[PDB]
Amino acid sequence: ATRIAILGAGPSGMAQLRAFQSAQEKGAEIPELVCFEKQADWGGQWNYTWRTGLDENGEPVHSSMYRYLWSNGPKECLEFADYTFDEHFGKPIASYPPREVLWDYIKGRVEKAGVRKYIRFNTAVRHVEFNEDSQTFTVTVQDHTTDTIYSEEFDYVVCCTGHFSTPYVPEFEGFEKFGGRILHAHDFRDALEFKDKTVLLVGSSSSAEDIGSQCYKYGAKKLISCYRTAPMGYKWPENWDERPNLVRVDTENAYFADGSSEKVDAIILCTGYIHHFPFLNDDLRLVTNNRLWPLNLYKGVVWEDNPKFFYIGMQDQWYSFNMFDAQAWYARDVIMGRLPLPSKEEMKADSMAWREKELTLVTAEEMYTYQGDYIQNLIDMTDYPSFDIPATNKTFLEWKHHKKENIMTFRDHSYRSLMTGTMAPKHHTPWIDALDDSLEAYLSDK
Amino acid sequence: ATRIAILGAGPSGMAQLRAFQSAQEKGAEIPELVCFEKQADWGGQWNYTWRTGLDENGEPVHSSMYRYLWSNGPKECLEFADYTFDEHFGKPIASYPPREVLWDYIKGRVEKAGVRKYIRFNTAVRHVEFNEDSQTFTVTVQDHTTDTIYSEEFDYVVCCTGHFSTPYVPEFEGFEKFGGRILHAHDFRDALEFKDKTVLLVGSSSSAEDIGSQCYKYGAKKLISCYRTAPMGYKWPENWDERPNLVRVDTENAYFADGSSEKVDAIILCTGYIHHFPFLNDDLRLVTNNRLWPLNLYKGVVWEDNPKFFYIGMQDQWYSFNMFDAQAWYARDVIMGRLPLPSKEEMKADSMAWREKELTLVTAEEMYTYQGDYIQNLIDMTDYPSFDIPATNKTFLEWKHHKKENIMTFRDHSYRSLMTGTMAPKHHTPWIDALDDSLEAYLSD
Ligand SMILES: Cc1cc2nc3c(=O)[nH]c(=O)nc-3n(C[C@H](O)[C@H](O)[C@H](O)COP(=O)(O)OP(=O)(O)OC[C@H]3O[C@@H](n4cnc5c(N)ncnc54)[C@H](O)[C@@H]3O)c2cc1C
Ligand SMILES: Cc1cc2nc3c(=O)[nH]c(=O)nc-3n(C[C@H](O)[C@H](O)[C@H](O)COP(=O)(O)OP(=O)(O)OC[C@H]3O[C@@H](n4cnc5c(N)ncnc54)[C@H](O)[C@@H]3O)c2cc1C
Ligand SMILES: c1ccc2[nH]ccc2c1
Ligand SMILES: c1ccc2[nH]ccc2c1
Repeated sequence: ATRIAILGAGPSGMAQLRAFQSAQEKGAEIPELVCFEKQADWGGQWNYTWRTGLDENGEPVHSSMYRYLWSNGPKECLEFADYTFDEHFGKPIASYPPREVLWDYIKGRVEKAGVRKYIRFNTAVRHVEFNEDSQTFTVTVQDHTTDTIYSEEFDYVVCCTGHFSTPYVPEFEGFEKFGGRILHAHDFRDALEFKDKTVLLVGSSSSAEDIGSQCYKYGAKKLISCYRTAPMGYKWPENWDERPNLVRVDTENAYFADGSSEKVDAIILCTGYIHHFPFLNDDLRLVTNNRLWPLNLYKGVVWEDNPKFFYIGMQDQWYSFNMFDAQAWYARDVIMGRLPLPSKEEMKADSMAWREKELTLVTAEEMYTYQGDYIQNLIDMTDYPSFDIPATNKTFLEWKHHKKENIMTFRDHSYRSLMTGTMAPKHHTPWIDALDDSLEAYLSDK
Repeated sequence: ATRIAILGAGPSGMAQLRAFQSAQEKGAEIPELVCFEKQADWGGQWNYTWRTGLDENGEPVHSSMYRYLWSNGPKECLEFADYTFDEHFGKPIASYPPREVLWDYIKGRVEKAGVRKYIRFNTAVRHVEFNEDSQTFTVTVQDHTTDTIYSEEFDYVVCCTGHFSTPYVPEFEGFEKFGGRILHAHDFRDALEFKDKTVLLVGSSSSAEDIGSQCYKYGAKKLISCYRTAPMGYKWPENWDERPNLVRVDTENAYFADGSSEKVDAIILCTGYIHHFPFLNDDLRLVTNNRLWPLNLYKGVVWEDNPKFFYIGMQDQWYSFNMFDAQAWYARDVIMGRLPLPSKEEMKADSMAWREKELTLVTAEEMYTYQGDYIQNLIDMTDYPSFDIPATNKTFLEWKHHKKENIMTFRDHSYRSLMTGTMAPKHHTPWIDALDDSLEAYLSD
């Protein structure tokens, strides 16, 4: 024999391969593995590129990640269950490591497992089609090294292409006339471009705060945040304004709902992403807004309309890397026959339950607990090692309390590994002054 | 019973529709037409949007066009033989009109034609595939208005998706560490953004020349061109430099081959585009660098491996809009069976002859005169109205002399139309001071 196509080699696609290898390393017969990645290296979001818009082959630039990015939450909340920070580094480090430091930690585990062989890099997925007679999928790809398009036959397909890469970009009145830059969070790369400039941040996602925060750090003159969705109510610095939603812009001025206006040099639209799958027709294609429980996914992973097709990591992400492992392990066992699937209507009833519960959620605390609960459910069914989920939630809660205390100093705080119990030290340099992005400057004493 | 798929509603797609409508107006029965267009409106490149990268539906932003873009060549060189400037504006207008004015003009023709009803907008072509058993093409699209993906069958397909939209974006050493803006020409929109800024223009194409001019016109402090090809031999302003090829950048500075160094605010890569067709497999896919004569295109339009698949406007462009018409009218008459196709073996040899001629071309005048000759060959076969192609060539030569004279005032020149003989009036404002982009400003006094 059986062949499995794996779509993308970010954390999810890496988790999937790692799952099969781990089973194989325990003495199990695994199917043939082929993983298509469109970039030249693995990492998905984590593989930083200066590029924006379209890449060197004309494929949409995937990564939304920017210079000076640090761990969004505590590292202790993403720590792998089968690979620790103590293992990888040998020395206890601070709670929010920068992009390069985390990437290296993600690379350590995946290189150790030796799954790089299975990946065909620089190869973009064009189309995935199911053949009712064959009961197998056809996968058409464009290899950019030889500039040829070829297709192979597989028994199962696992889609790990993400859903934070194809921006939702709304239009406001008069954008046509605006004299400054307009970009989505997805295009944002470098805070230095906005040095001594006034930036308007539109929308209220997690990135809105952090992109805004990076701009403040690197010498922005003014930041203005506006959104219609419920105000977050933080402790913003002296030069950071919070306004009601945007109605209009003109050549150099932004207009808001209260009737007020201001001069702005650049507009950043932190307005989210869409679930986009150009390689799939409607029979296989997941359509959903970003949320904790999308429909048509049995156990959050199995495409109900075709059980031999799988999605990894398509849920909104409070948890990340631990969720993808739990999912990949489950999917793995489903492919292998270790876990039988229920009837279609039974899968749907199960899904309906998960949704009915998702609709009840109001607080931040209910939401991670719910995702915690989901991951727990997946882990109970496989040989994947369990981990302290309630304590991981508690750490999440503590991190959200620090954000509300002070939005500029939350990255200086420290947390305890739930893998080892070792308390992370305080970093040598406070966040606001730690201008050097690098791993080398992170792993040392200056 | 015969059904045609037209991919794209830029000038080419507009031309293709118009060519069929023109046959119908004459009395002929025409096949069923369906046009797919991923944008919300027609005009292709000429449809301006503030957006860059990906569009509202997450499709790649197609238009490479920027604010304050005016016609690159004489409008007389791009006039429709069947729909003149005199007929559309009802009056004489200058020779180098702003994008909006030209866009209003190309929409004019198709509005009059009434061909809008064949187009399905906000629809992106996903895949085109030919069926051996059926001898038909299966065309799969994504309708972004309905969020549905569907397919329909067509007997012929005409690809008009363009080839100046998917960027060739080379990387340079230090790009990852450079503290300023790096964009491709494809993303350039507003030259005001670069006011009082030092801008590096990398590469040598026709937009390099213009993009730099817009940045100069709108108040850049300094501009640097760097390229690998032969000297352009243009007289640039005092704040405009020429350097050899870029080698590396650091955080603030750019470095060149000769050992020179310069502080730059923004790097705009005017490095070109690739023929990119994600919706086709290798059986149908056109593979080629940007040139006047690509292979596997009989009469430059008929795809030699599958004669029922056509390509419009896929050559490099000296002539533009009336070349598309000529291709479109030819491709129309082939579809309707007015023009029979020779052996696959005989098609190859005709294409290799045009190709061997292509390789002997050195001068600019040899390059457009080649293309003039190619159009002449096309229009001789169809009822597309004859027009003075040698006199068009002479207008290109004039334009070229005007560029060589002063690169910053060539747009102030005037030309006789080769359709109506109308002498284009000198514009109310010289280009360098004509800061207002709009049609309304361009048409007033
Ligand atoms: C701005 C930002 C900041 C973030 N910060 C954090 C953080 O601090 N901590 C945390 O835990 N998580 C963070 N995340 C969440 C992030 O989604 C996960 O960390 C993780 O990257 C998700 O992995 P994934 O494999 O599911 O998708 P992705 O990381 O997006 O990777 C998907 C992969 O699929 C590939 N692909 C897509 N389309 C194709 C195609 N057609 N053909 C071939 N390959 C394709 C891509 O190249 C990519 O490698 C952040 C996300 C964003 C957008
Ligand atoms: C920056 C720039 C400036 C230029 N200036 C001039 C000038 O001054 N004078 C001149 O004569 N020429 C100019 N050109 C040349 C230009 O190629 C022509 O003017 C003309 O626009 C080409 O027409 P076209 O229809 O063949 O391609 P396009 O104008 O690019 O039209 C292609 C159409 O196909 C659509 N499309 C693409 N893919 C899909 C898909 N997947 N599904 C559905 N629809 C799709 C696009 O949305 C678009 O509408 C310029 C080109 C550029 C890039
Ligand atoms: C979207 C944007 C930023 C993010 N950080 C962590 C998850 C995530 C999702
Ligand atoms: C690419 C860029 C600019 C251009 N002007 C005329 C043709 C053309 C092609």
